[PDB]
Amino acid sequence: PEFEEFNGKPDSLFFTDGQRRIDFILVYENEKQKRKRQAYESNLICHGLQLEATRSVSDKLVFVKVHAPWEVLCTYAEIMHSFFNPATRSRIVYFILSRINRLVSSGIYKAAFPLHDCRFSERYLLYREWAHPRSIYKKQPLDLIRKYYGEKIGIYFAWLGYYTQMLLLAAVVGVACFLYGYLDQDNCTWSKEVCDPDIGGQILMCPQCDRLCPFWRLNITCESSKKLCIFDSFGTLIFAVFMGVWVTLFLEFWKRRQAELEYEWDTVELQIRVTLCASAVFFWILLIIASVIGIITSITASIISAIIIMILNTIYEKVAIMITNFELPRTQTDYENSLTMKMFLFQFVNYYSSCFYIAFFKGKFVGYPGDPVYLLGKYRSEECDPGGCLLELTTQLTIIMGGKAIWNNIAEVLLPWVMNLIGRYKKITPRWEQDYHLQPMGKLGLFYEYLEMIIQFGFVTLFVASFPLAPLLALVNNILEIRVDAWKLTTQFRRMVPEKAQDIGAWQPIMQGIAILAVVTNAMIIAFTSDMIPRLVYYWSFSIPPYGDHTYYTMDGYINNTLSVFNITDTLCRYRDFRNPPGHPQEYKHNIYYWHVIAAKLAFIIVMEHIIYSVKFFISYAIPDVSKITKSKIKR
Amino acid sequence: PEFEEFNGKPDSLFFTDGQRRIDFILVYENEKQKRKRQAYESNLICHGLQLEATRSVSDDKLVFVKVHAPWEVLCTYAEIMHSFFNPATRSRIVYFILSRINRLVSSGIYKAAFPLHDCRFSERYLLYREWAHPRSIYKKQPLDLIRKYYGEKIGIYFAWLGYYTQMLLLAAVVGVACFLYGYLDQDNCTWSKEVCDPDIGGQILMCPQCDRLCPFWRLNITCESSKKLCIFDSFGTLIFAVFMGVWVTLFLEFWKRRQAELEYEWDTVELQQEEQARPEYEAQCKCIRVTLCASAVFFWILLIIASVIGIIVYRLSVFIVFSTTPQMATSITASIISAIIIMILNTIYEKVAIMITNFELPRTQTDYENSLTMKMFLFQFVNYYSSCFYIAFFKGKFVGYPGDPVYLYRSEECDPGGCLLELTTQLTIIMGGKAIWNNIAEVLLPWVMNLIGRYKRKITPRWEQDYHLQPMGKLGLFYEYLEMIIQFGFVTLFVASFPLAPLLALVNNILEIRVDAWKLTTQFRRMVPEKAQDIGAWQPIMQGIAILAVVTNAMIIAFTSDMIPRLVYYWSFSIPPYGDHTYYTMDGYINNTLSVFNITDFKNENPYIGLGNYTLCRYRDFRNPPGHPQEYKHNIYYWHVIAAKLAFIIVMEHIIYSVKFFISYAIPDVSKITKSKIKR
Ligand SMILES: [Ca+2]
Ligand SMILES: [Ca+2]
Ligand SMILES: [Ca+2]
Ligand SMILES: [Ca+2]
Ligand SMILES: [Ca+2]
Ligand SMILES: [Ca+2]
Repeated sequence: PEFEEFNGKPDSLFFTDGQRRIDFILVYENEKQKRKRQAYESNLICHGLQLEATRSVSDKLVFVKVHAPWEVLCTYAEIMHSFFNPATRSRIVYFILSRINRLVSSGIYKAAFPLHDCRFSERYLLYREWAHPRSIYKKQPLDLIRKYYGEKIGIYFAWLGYYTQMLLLAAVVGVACFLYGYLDQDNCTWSKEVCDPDIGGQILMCPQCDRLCPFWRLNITCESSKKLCIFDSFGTLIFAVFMGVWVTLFLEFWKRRQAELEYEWDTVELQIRVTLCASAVFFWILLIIASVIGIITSITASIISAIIIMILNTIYEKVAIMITNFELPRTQTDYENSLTMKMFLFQFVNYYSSCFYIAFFKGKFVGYPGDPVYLLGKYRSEECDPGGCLLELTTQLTIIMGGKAIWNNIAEVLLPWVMNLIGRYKKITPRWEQDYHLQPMGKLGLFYEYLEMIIQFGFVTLFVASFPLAPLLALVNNILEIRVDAWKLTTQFRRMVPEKAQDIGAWQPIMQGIAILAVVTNAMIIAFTSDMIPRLVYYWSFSIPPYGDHTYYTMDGYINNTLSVFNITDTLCRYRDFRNPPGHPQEYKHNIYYWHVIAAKLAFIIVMEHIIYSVKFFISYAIPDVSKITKSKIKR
Repeated sequence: PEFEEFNGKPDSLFFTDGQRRIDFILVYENEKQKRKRQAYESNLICHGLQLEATRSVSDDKLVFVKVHAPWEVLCTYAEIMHSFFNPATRSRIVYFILSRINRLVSSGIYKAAFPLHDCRFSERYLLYREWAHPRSIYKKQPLDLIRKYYGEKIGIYFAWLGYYTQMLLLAAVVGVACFLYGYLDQDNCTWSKEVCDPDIGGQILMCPQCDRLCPFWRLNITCESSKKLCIFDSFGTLIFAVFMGVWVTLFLEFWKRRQAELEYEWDTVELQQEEQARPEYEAQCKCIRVTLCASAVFFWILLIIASVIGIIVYRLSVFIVFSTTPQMATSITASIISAIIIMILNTIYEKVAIMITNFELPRTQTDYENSLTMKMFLFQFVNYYSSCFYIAFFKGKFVGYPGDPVYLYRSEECDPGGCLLELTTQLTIIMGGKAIWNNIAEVLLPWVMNLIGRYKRKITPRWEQDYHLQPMGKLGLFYEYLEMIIQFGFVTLFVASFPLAPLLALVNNILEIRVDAWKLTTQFRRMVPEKAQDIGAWQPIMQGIAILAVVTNAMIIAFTSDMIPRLVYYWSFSIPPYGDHTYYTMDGYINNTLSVFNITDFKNENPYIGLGNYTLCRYRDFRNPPGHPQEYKHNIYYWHVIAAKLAFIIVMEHIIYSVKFFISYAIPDVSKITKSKIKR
């Protein structure tokens, strides 16, 4: 019932009078809608908040600024247990309005948001010094961003930076291991003997399809094998072990950082059907696993992958929102945890189903060219690429991390920017006005940034047994990522209602599960996917006299016998299996070597799982989750 | 001190005037110490406590000091720490006042201290009639009553032992079920019935185990053991091992549910004030000493390992004289000897560990408890499970073949059906001996000390009737917890051997809860109440045991239990390209697997020709038989088998770990009724 229009002040941090402060904005643009809106406004007035409705220069849309006086905000802060910064004021006013999401969900109320500082006073400082591209190198003023945006976004950015630093450590170690593998390429006997036309040229390997792809010569595989040997060497072993250790150190030191930030910022604040739903979600998960597996220069492929992942992500968001309400406990925290879990599961499938397929599905469920697996009209489950499943996984992971990360950040800046541009399309205006035209932060928007980084963490840790440059790629990605997120939140997206975050959130159990699954997955990649264990077993057994023709053990002769002599009966070929060349009473069957092979690597897998989990337990035991200095300031 | 003696009323917890009750007892019996003691007496006078000092009739030097607190003092100290004041509350308040006594008692000026009993064996009389008694062995425990009498930690220990007993009930029932399945299928054990078949079992010519004076013992001598061996490694045992993983999972979650229930019920969660330093720690006001202390532990760890190696040497030395089946008696005697040596070394390490932890400096008593827990649990783990891990995972594993056999010297071999029979014998011996002898000792030792104290030397008062009993000590139920954790390790870590492991163990627990209870009311004194919401460091330990158990169990089934070789035969070698049977069956297993050995031994001796006149003997290994281009050597079979076992380990580990994760995640650590009561 109050209206006053004034756009004369461009940098109006206050109302028309200037005494009050902007603590929120609600936009108002049938008769029963008007009655309900008036009832809510009267309730708001009775709570004590001071409201002011104004008409924009460009009419029909009316902005309703609000300002909770000092007494009411002080009382509500006491409920949670100029003096207060605008972040806390916005959070308090939003909590008051909550007892507003239901209103804005329907068409009765359009939108509401806290007001920013100014254009590009604190946003100017944290834009030029922190958010502007001119200041990429310098670290973020964590206290300043905590002051402005909030504790939840602050914890997100602090976690992002810490994860970047730990990525830098793992990345320098990965670069060391990568160069150790790369320099030792001329001494790689297998690569050279494959490259030899006398050996490599004569030997032949089996076709992937049924008379579609013909027989090919090892020359292409000889050329591709050098990169495989670069990514298939004991440097990969040492880096996988180091990554098993580094995940533990990462998690533990982040526990320490969480504790220290909890002390510094007082983040700790307080205020049958299930079985059927689980069965349905498992069915959907396997369905989309099948979808992605069936789905499966560099810039175009990366863009295509990004678009596919985007549309699939939209589908997952739709289906998860549809299915969550059936088991909704009418609890926002429980609902958001369930949505986090379901969206993460859909994304986990969408991203890592192809990777798991490359690792442990190509060449595994394919029988010998005599009677392979035939399921339906679709036939002959495709064999692994002759270059190497490790090579394919490294290619796919590099594509995903690098290209999809740069494209995701380009989208993260442009899409809000272009939406803001087309909104402004629809002269001087107050700096509190344009924040309406630019898009509001979506529901659980920061959940998406957290999910993106959790997906990157999964790519880096889960599949690090392939190539050690994944931490480096994710390091540069994080360096860009933190600043693009800062820029979009500073400029494109209006101010988000500050939250309180004791930790990052539901992604912590996700990260722990990813750590355990990453240990087991790295072990099974090294053994099952990479042929290093059969390489070593051939070396050590079939190179010493009892099984080999060499006086001292040497890997020579491995190539002449890794090809299982073949006669085509549904000249010689070999698929992904150590089989029995003719001369045995049974041929095309699990060979003497093959049991050596599986026993060796899965015994290596047992050893590695046990030692890595032992080291993780020892680290969690030895390394406290609370720092010494944190205890010293706690006892103060 | 108002020192005056009057035995008078034989059973009266009140003063000479009788107006006020009594909570505690301090016994004592020079000038500087006499000056110092009366100073603290004046300190308690300023603290308001009331103490009655009596010059006991039996010894004129002995003086008892009965301790009580006035109601105002009780109220203000109840304010300090978070018939109205129950005797347990009075005891806790009194000792908190005394602590705010450790140094004076340690210094020897005050001889001892304890909390009073009601009467002879009236809370104590009721607690001895319907509880703490062999006749009442089949009645539920008055847990709230023993909480009001003894204290919080005592209550939680007895609750934990009862809950362990309950869970072992179902564990033992399922174990008996699988054991019955194996016993029933014993009639159709093709390999064992083949062993006891003179046509095939009588033609088994197994190679000698030792070089000197050991014949080629045929399978006939072990036929009867084979009868009870097919039961030990049968698919029912495997199913029970999986169920044991499940029950291990179910155990601790419901325990912590019950523990939170008791936290709400007894209001265990109270003011955890800063702990007082131990008197010995403050007497002398460290990293090198700690590292030196750790070195002492690991040196003795090798010592018991060396004692275990002596058992290995003993079996090697004593089999020949037994031979002149002998190996069964040898194993039984060796297991008895190992149990005796474990019991002997247990007390030795108890004393030396108390001394060692005295040597190092814990800043608080709970730090002492944690360090002692770690050292004691480590040593007792090594003690009890060293022989068991040896039999399960070392004995017979690395013997090679008759040509160039392994030397150290000449490590032990094992029977065709594995050493799960010997491990079963060792486990049964250890656990049954633990029950019978350990519990008899648990009763007698405090009773024996009571008897010898009485012989030192009729109307006697409560304080005289109770001081002439062994004080419990500041540790207390540490050792019964350790005993039950050792039993848990035996039951779960080793359950792949015999499913009846809980059953007899169940027996123990029942008997256990009474014998201990007996000594806590009859033989020993009453122990001072302590506050302890949880059983403490033992709970993480069990978790580790749980995490260990799965692995161990899988390994025992894969490595120790020979079931995997038989499944490998039954699904891969009955085929005509590998055997002769048209379909899948287990017959021919023994004739097929254990390859022969023609007598061509390496000269690195050759006692085979000296000790017999046989041509080809059959060893229990899959290596190459004669006619092979590289004979007496590994073949396809052994690596097939080892891949089967390791893959079984991986499958069982991952499946069982997944199931444990699912159960812990699905079943919350807080009960719905518990949360409802908390909300109300
Ligand atoms: Ca990105
Ligand atoms: Ca982002
Ligand atoms: Ca820690
Ligand atoms: Ca006992
Ligand atoms: Ca006992
Ligand atoms: Ca649980």
